Amino acid sequence: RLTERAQRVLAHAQEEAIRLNHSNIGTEHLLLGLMKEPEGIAAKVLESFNITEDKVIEEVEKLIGYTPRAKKVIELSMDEARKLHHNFVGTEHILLGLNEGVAARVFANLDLNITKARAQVVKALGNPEMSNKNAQASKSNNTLDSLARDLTVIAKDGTLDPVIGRDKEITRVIEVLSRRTKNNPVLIGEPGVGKTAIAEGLAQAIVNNEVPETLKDKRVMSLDMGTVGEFEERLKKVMEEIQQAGNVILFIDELHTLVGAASNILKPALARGELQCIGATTLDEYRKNIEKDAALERRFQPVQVDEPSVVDTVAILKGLRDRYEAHHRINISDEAIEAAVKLSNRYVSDRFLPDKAIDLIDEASSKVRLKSHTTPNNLKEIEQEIEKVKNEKDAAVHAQEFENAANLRDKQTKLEKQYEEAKNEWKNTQGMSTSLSEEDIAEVIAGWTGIPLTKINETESEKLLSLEDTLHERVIGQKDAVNSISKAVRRARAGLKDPKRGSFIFLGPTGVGKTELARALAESMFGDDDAMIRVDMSEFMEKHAVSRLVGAPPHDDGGQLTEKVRRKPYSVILFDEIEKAHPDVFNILLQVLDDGHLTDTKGRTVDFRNTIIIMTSNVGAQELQDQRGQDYETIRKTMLKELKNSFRPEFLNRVDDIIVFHKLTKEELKEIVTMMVNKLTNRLSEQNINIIVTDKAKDKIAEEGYDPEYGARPLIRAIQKTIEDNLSELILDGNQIEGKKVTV
Repeated sequence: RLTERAQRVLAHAQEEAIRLNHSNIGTEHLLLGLMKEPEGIAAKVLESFNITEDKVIEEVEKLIGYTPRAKKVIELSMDEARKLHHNFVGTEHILLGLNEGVAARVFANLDLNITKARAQVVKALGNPEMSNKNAQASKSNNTLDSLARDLTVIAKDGTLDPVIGRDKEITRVIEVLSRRTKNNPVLIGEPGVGKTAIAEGLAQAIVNNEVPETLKDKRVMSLDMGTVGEFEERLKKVMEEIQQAGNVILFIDELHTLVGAASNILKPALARGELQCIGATTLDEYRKNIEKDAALERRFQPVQVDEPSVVDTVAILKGLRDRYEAHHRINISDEAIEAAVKLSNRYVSDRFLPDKAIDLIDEASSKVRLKSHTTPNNLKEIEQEIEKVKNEKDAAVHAQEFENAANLRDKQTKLEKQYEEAKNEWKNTQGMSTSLSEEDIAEVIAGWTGIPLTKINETESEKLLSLEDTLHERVIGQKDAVNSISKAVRRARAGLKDPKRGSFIFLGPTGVGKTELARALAESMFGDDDAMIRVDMSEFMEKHAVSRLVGAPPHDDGGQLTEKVRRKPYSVILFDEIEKAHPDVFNILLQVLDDGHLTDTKGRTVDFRNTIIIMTSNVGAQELQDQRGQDYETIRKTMLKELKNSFRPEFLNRVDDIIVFHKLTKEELKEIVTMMVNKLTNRLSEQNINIIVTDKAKDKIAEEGYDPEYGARPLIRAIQKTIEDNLSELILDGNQIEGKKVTV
């Protein structure tokens, strides 16, 4: 199968060739078929060498006023074409054989084959010809309504927003748009990913002739659905007006779902197999547009749009730096841009990199602008004196007195002096000129969350290594448990540890770290104590296994965890004692842990290198008591083996470690009581109460009130009345006035 040249041109010519009792198709059928008028309306590649194509055209039309000569044309053109590496014969190659389709007259205008045509062809479509359509084998070849906003004209003006690194998307769009069935590409991603810039980028490619000119007519128009009542009716009336023009196509830049105002809005109306365009969806809109319909699904091809990388986001922001500077009237630092992109990338979990980067560069810039509102005050004081003096001279002019001698003159010259002073204060006082990187960003982010803000001042030393003391002091006992855990965390530094995957099983008494450590970890690890998520096991055991992961295997069931947990991809998930978990749960944990990913019915993949799970357990009901002469490792191995005998081995094999927790000793009881003092201090030193418990009572109390598998519970009742009622008394006392440190 050849190009459409001399195939479809002929099909059209035949529609229009019903003329002369033609014994067969002659060359003149096509030749005349290659024009709109039997006039020059004359540009074949040999027109430039020796052929008066305008005369050839008149002579061929006059001639009529395959055939044996057409066959010689076909055979010669193709044979020479093969020799010249022109696999299919086009208009610039048909000349090789055009035996019939020439001014075969005395004063002839005849074609060349392997002499000049092969050279003139380079100027024609020529060298860049791999694939199979045509060269627009015609003539010169060698209503746009308000619902069709023209982007290519804006592209031509030069005011559209370019996209960095998204040529693959434009390329794929062109390929899809040309098709008959899967022919409406859609861009996939959340808005902000760069989809709006891609749609605009297409319009730019068109005006810059980076595309074959087809889009010259099939211009980028944007669809403005209009409402402020039914409007689909208008879309249909306009669509008919546009389709009749048959030139331009309507795009969605970022968002489209099925709407109630056909769910496939305007689509059966325009289901003509033409005027293909890029639609645009997100993970959920795709589902709610295309998958939801599932009929027209056969007519779409998603084009996945990734977010720009730090390098690409920085490049667009630096390119756009001039625009932002003009609006902020400040300089925006390049370092600030690099930092804004990087620090937002670390801080924001809510948006794509361009959005979180932009939100930050405007806040950093805004702060410079607020500070720069004025000259780095004394002037204002001078102005206030000027206004005062002005008012006083008003009184001076009005005074109904006998006297520019004294009243008027005094105030007039005082004002003149102050006026010069106001000007001088401005001139010799010549906020911030330019934004900063870490300093402004730390302020913006610290403002938004604070807490060293934790991803700004973290160089991965404090939360990887110093982590051991933070976690241990938060949770007293078995520092070896803590050490194993901090090692698991530091191993992920630079991806030394599998980049796409933490997991621990915590066994022991209550009040020793089985649950306490998971929260302490979230506090340190994410700079967020509420990054810890607790999951009850009965709640998801069997009948509710479907609430752990969304199922639909057998409403919009988000389960209880998939929808909610997904909102925070920076988290510690604490599972209740797993011996209460159903094998389905363990199989789920296994599937989820591998490759670090979310296994659901939505596809909202989470890079789990940003999460960790902690599962408590009491399988080692007696084994945990080995602490009461075995060391950490020996106990660990014993509990590991028993866990293996209960939970699936494959699941268990994805666990970083089995952690030994352990009843606190008196030294440890004193340490947790001490932590209470720190808590009370944090709660009250703010009532301004500083706290020291009389030493006799302090130690006696911590030493006595223990509970082997809870924490120091017996201490509690004596203390609320001994300490809290007393601290209330300190307020009512005044001897041990708040700020002093004495209690019982």
